[PDB]
Amino acid sequence: MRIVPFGAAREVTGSAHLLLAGGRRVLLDCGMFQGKEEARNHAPFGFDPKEVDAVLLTHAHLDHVGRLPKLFREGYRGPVYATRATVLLMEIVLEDALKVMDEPFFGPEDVEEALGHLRPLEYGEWLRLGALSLAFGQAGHLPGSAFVVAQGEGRTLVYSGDLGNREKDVLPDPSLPPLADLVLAEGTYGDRPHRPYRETVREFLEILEKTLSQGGKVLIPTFAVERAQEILYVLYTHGHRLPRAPIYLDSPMAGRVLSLYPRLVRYFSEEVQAHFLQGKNPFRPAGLEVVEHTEASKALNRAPGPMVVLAGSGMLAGGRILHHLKHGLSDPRNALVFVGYQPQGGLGAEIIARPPAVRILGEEVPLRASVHTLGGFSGHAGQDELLDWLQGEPRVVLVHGEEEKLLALGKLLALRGQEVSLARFGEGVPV
Ligand SMILES: [Zn+2]
Ligand SMILES: [Zn+2]
Repeated sequence: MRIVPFGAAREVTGSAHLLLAGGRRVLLDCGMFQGKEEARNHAPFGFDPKEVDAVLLTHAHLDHVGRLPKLFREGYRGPVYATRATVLLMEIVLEDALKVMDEPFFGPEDVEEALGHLRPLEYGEWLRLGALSLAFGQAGHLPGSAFVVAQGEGRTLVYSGDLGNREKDVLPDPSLPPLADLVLAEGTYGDRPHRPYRETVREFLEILEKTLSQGGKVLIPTFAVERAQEILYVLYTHGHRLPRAPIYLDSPMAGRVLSLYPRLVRYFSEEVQAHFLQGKNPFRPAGLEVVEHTEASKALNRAPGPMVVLAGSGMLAGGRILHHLKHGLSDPRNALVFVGYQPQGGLGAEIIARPPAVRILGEEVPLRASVHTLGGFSGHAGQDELLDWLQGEPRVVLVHGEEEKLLALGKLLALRGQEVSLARFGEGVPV
């Protein structure tokens, strides 16, 4: 068989990998490009959508799944397999991008068309494409996230998909992959491990007990998919020693995603499933609110008292979070907490640098609130974890991640006796 990198090549967005084997052609993920690499969603996949036999989707994030509708707009009518959890989130994931997105490739008819071909495939459930044999394995990066195990023609291939951070408590641990002739694996964080989870939560709680006791605000830029609810989970557990204060989840989609969590209980960790059994939703702490429109959202900019805000655009420069950042942040009683590493070159990194003042929404805002950064609350497996997962696997082709980082992981794998390479766009790899 041969697998062909059509997406996350020396870059993190665009995940799309074509598998040519068993006299068949199956697409592994079909996501969009993001940020600066936008526009390329307008270009075409170096392959023919109409010649695809079937597509398997690992998790529902926008990369990995954002171009799928484009694949249908361009002909494809075969099935698209994913787990229920991925199927359900995906509708929210797409519908949203369809709206927010400007000069949008693909459109509404495309989304239903694409959505109409989703067929449920669960962990350890084998799909057969004539001589081809595929199964999903537990990845623990999002509810319903999987890695692909592909067997056929005496060989076995494993595409990692995004691998989760096994220290956190919400999702279940990623499973080790089976011994395979070749592994297509992600390298987001191939250059470093994350700061231990326990210490991060322990610190999170200090920043909260402080800011809140002094009547301050705790702004938390976060992603609306798994990230926000996970904070909420941290806030429910532990919410017995934290000062009473409203918890505004100022993001409709984090809302929609959250609403969906109870239908997905089987997709979470044992700890989490235990709470659900005991008739409790651990993703709704003390006084959670979920704001719906901007009037209410801006009223928060002026309201005082102790408060905790979770707002859209995790990597800043985007959502309601900026208005929250504009007012407040100029006040020392507050505290900004990043629950994801910020990309350098973008605001945030610019804020971490502690410049006396920052530019937000065309204004010059005095930076006086305390700023804290908590990688550790990361959703991807870190270097040390990527290493253990890859363990004893000959041949590894690194995809999904900035060149330098991908390489850093590569170096270590290489120094260990593993054959390593960095997938190139279009250049298929064998087996
Ligand atoms: Zn992901
Ligand atoms: Zn990804």
